[PDB]
Amino acid sequence: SNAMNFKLNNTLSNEINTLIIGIPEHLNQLERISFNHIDITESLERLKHQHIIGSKVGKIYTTAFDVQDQTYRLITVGLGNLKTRSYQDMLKIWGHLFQYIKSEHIEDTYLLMDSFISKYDQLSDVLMACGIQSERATYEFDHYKSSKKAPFKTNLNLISESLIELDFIHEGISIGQSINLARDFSNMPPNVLTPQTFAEDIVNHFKNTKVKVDVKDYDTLVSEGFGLLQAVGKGSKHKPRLVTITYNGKDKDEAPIALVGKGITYDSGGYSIKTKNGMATMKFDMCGAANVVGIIEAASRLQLPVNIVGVLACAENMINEASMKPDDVFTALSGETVEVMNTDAEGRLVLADAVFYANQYQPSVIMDFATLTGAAIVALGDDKAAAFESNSKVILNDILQISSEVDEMVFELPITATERASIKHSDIADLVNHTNGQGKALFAASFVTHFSGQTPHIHFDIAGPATTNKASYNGPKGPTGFMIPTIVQWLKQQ
Amino acid sequence: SNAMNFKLNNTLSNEINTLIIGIPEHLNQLERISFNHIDITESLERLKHQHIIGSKVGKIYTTAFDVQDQTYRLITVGLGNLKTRSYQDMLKIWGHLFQYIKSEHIEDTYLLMDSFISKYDQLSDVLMACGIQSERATYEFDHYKSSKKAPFKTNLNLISESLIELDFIHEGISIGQSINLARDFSNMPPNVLTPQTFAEDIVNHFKNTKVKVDVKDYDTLVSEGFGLLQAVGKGSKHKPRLVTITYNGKDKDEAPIALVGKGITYDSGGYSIKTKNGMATMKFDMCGAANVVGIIEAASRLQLPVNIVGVLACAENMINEASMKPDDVFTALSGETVEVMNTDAEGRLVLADAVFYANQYQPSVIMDFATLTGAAIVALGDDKAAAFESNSKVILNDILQISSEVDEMVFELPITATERASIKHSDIADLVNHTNGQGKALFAASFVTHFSGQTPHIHFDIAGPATTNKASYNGPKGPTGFMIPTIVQWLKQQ
Amino acid sequence: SNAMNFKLNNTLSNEINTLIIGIPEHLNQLERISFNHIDITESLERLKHQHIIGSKVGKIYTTAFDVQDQTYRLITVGLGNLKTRSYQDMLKIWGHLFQYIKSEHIEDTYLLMDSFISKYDQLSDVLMACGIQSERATYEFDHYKSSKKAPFKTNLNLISESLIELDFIHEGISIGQSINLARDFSNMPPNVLTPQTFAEDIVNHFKNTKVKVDVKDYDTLVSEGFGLLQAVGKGSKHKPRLVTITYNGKDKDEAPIALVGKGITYDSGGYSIKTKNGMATMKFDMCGAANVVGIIEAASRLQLPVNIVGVLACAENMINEASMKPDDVFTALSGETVEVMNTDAEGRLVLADAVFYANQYQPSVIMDFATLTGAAIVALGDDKAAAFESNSKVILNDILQISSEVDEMVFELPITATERASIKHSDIADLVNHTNGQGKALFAASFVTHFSGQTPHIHFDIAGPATTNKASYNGPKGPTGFMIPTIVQWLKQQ
Ligand SMILES: [Cl-]
Ligand SMILES: [Cl-]
Ligand SMILES: [Cl-]
Ligand SMILES: [Cl-]
Ligand SMILES: [Cl-]
Ligand SMILES: [Cl-]
Ligand SMILES: [Cl-]
Ligand SMILES: [Cl-]
Ligand SMILES: [Cl-]
Ligand SMILES: [Cl-]
Ligand SMILES: [Cl-]
Ligand SMILES: [Cl-]
Ligand SMILES: [Cl-]
Ligand SMILES: [Cl-]
Ligand SMILES: [Cl-]
Ligand SMILES: [Cl-]
Ligand SMILES: [Cl-]
Ligand code: NA
Ligand code: NA
Ligand code: NA
Ligand code: NA
Ligand code: NA
Repeated sequence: SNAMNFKLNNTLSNEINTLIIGIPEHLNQLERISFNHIDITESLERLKHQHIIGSKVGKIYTTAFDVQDQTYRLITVGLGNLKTRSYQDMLKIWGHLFQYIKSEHIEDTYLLMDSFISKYDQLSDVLMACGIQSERATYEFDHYKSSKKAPFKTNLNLISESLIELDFIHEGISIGQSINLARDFSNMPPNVLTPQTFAEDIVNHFKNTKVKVDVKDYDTLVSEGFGLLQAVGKGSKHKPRLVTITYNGKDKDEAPIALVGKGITYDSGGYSIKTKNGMATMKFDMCGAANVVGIIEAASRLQLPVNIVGVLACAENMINEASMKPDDVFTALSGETVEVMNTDAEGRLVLADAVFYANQYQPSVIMDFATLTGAAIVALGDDKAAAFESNSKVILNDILQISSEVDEMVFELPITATERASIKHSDIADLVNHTNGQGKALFAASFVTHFSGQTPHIHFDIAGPATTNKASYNGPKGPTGFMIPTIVQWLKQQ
Repeated sequence: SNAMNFKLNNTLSNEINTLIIGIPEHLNQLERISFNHIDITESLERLKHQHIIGSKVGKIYTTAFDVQDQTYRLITVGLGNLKTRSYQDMLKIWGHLFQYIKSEHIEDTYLLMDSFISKYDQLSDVLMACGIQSERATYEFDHYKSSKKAPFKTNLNLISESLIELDFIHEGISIGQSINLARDFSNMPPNVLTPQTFAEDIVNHFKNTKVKVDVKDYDTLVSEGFGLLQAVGKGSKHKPRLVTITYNGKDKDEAPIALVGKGITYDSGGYSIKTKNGMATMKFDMCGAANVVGIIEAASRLQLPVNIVGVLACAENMINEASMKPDDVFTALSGETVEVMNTDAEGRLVLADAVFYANQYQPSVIMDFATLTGAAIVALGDDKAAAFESNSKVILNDILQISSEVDEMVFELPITATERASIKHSDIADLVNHTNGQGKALFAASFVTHFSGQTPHIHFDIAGPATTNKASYNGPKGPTGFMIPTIVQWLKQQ
Repeated sequence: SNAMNFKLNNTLSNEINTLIIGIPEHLNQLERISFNHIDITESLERLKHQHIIGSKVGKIYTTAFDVQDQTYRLITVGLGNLKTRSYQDMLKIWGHLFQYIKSEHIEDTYLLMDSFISKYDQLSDVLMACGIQSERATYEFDHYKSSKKAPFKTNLNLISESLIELDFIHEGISIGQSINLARDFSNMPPNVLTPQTFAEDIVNHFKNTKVKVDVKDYDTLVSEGFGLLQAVGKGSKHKPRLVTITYNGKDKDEAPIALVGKGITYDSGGYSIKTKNGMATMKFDMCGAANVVGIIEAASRLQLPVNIVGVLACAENMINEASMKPDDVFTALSGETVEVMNTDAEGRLVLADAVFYANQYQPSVIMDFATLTGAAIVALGDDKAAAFESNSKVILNDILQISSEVDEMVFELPITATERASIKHSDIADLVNHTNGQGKALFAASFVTHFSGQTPHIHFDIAGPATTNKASYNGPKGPTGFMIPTIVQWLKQQ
């Protein structure tokens, strides 16, 4: 069910006494604002001049507002200069607004949509942002709180002089709810969300949908030779799982798009144990898998004409009497031998088996999503994602463009001859999973992209931007659902 | 069996040729010292003048001493100035004396008690110290040594011109033996003393006494909802236990005094693993529980008119395939959810379940004893205990007074609005068990005292003074039995 | 000059169109609120019911407000429940209000003072908080910014039906300005504020006042035997200074109150060098000296009938060819020899010389203020101060009471026989400045309080609360002026 209830010009009743208007830097840049049958432009101009309301981007102003005999509660959100209003600004505008609406427990209000739409922007971008933020900005994970407040519906009565389509908002809502679905999996405690229960939850979620889900249990995945996934997950009581998700949106026998996700439900580091502060927030080590589920959820609900195969490598990296150790040599699904020198480099191992398995489906492109390396955070900062291409320079360039347009910072790092050679620097095995040298993020990418062969492969290291430690217009602390907006937008263009 | 055998004015035997006298700074401040019927004051004055004997507090002097025809072995212990003789001085005097007696393998000796008693001190304080130190100062844990010497009895023939009651010494002995009982549990190797065997030993010890013992096994803990105790102890082969100890010293119906003890038989830190030097001496992480047992042992043997309920939360904090991890969320006995961010903060977790359980008995006051925080040691040093009050400002003030009178350094640290708020700083659960900020000892206290509600609660962080790395007049290295003297004295006043 | 311009019952001006009212949880608890000649209580009740304004403590609400013809800008600050309104609440109320007024660049406004005063609280407390926060909450240090905005005066036209005395506000302003004076010294860059320039600034500040200032230059220090102050400061190009500040508020010759301040303008740690993050914000290592200056500034401007002598030990702890080293032995002003084992324990060294010098004036009490120990922060947290008494148990108890009443968290830590003995644990000198054992804050206090002899001495370790890393109702990040409110209040009661 939805956080907001969107209604278009159905009725105008005495029950409702709350009004929402967007305020730009220059009011004359909009078509004269009118509520009921009265022009209210000059009264808003006086309130702006008195500094009772303002235009600062995303700032909330409230005031008592008289129109005719009735006194209304006016809610103002600043739009800034309409000429220089970015997509980020739109997210900030809708974000702060819906957050205010929810925290003030407002159940019934008018929304003057014409004050948000300018001559400068296309209708779809404003309504898309409106739809997404109505779910994404108002997200909360209070399921384990004893003092959780009862969920309520906010009725938004949209008033527009020339608007009929409401589909662009409903499109945004389904994307926003897909992001929140990913967030829910990520926020889940590791003692509750194990590889098994994670698989079971995915099955139950897609049970009555067009999306097919296959779960490969522990004794199947070992006998089928998933050696690396076995190695990583064997140290836990809760054994690893492989989840295959298929969505046939165009139904043609056409080569699917492979989306691979790292589903490490908890990472202790294994025998290469993490520090005290290092283990904090390690339930978020499966964000990659969660975000893949979100992308497929969005694609299916939007009924996009695309074929997608999703592969999730789920495991729990734990210490016990028989868990993986440095010096251990395992046989990958590819048949290649891998020497493990660092058990905290577990992500690239499970991705390797998953990528090789994904390539069996003969996809047009493979995209993997993982919270892999600390070095990627050191490289680009906590708020940007690292992207690596292997035989897919063109598809990456499109994604780097799309991401910059949807307020998601993604930047390229290289895979050179150095990294292609150094993954083979083992005295015993075909491959090694760790280097003591620098450029560790590049090494990890080289390791993962090796298993795709010549198939176009993009690796996304989202160790940084997958989570945030600061609340914003995009929602509270925790999982961000990073990449979902970018990939969905890219999928829309296929 | 007792270390010393106290006999009052027993026949002056020719088999005995050893003599003990206390020597003050001024011999004229005492009643003329006489042995047999002979006045020996002047001869002791000459030996003091020749520096053959002296008065320095707790210093042992020995000499050949002629009285009549027979040559005696004279043993002298300094008393210092009798005007300025503290209770600590008395412990130092009796402590060093009985230690010398035991190391010299003396089996039969006279003790001139009149030389130890002055007009300035209370007779009861001297004889109390005498009784305690006869057991406490002479303590040794040589049960795992192959070269352990055979235990022997020292016959102390007390000579006093005007003394009849010997009950104040026997009172001290039973207190001293209670301290040693606590020490025995603490010194026990962790591979021998597990939560199960610890519970079993308590049952067997109180089997034929007025003290009732109930043991709650692992299956009972889980089905009754001891979630936090379960969480801490599940990682060990030796599963947790809850031990309930009841002593009804006065009445069936009068509100008991709750004594809660942390019984972590071994603390590795869990996945938040300790350093090499950090794990050393971690068998002492159950000193709190051991000292509660000691307090109840003393109260019952002294037949004090008080009702006591003792609750011990026993577990072993270990690493395995399914042990607790940072990010884990558990349901406490209170019904509240707790996010675990640091598995080395295990003490406050087991105390939380124990305190809530203790409060079901509707006690007049709850007192918990635990080796909790390193920050408490940083705060007050290794030799002082940290005390925290919650709705019991008055009872604490009495205890702070009593402790300073029985040579036990205990000082107050605060629980403010800051700490009461910060235990709730979790993005997912009702409570969090760890802060990255400072004032960690205050946080831990706030966490523990939360579970008592409005019931008067005093928390004792004895991480420092529960053990000593230096031998002294109070005994050898290891467990000190800290707080036992203070609480017993407080219980005597109810 | 002043940040706010307070005018009481000033002429009704036709140009002022801004109005400030305090809003409680129940409006009927106040005397019926009236502006101009109109009762506005029931119109405010409707706005509160519509959630246009509210009562949440310290929350700002604004709205268009019609009274008669003219439309006013109404500014509302919540007061909460008037029955349970603490002094902290008052600071939060005035703090957030004046911060809003300044950030909104408001130059002329009405203030309905009667809405802030209740039958439940003392009048003097409301106006005191109003005065302090008008300066303290609005503080900014933008002197080194190129884009610093021009300072402006806000005219506050107070409207009260029964109020004449304005002196309680002017009293608060002078206290607030004294806090800001201390903040200015603390915020000053260490390459600008050296011991010399710090001394020069103090001279120039008190030049035309009742306060006398004496500066002891480097040559005078060594020749007069300030050995410890010399030792600490000799490694810098900018040599140490001793600043003596005398204020005779009552009597030509009556025992003064000694206020000693640590004036380390910069602390690198010396040869016991700090880490990278350790040196950050070390210009605040002279907050103690700055706050003493603030206290004396407040006392003199309030013309309090007290005698005060202020002693400031100013130095810069630097590394060079001849700076102090571990193993160095120096002769203190007392004539005692001190072995330096840790050059980062520089504070206790300069305080020692300053305290001994202060005692020459034969004060009734000595109070020192210093950012000394990291262990004090570990003990009580970053937001509380550690207080230690030596022969002044009574005066401390009064200060601990006063502080809790003026929203300043100060708590006692002990100085025991252990600490009194351990400061003498040197193989070579009379004293040692550092222990490798725990309880380091207690050790430091013992070291400092040693030099006062038997004179009543209170030591304040303000390492934590002297600075804040978070903006609040008390002002921006940086120096807090901690202790100034507490000591001034204490001085008012002499
Ligand atoms: Cl505009
Ligand atoms: Cl193999
Ligand atoms: Cl990895
Ligand atoms: Cl296949
Ligand atoms: Cl291959
Ligand atoms: Cl002595
Ligand atoms: Cl004497
Ligand atoms: Cl749960
Ligand atoms: Cl703990
Ligand atoms: Cl019960
Ligand atoms: Cl409770
Ligand atoms: Cl009220
Ligand atoms: Cl409130
Ligand atoms: Cl010298
Ligand atoms: Cl220091
Ligand atoms: Cl002088
Ligand atoms: Cl001295
Ligand atoms: Na490849
Ligand atoms: Na992050
Ligand atoms: Na409590
Ligand atoms: Na003193
Ligand atoms: Na600080």
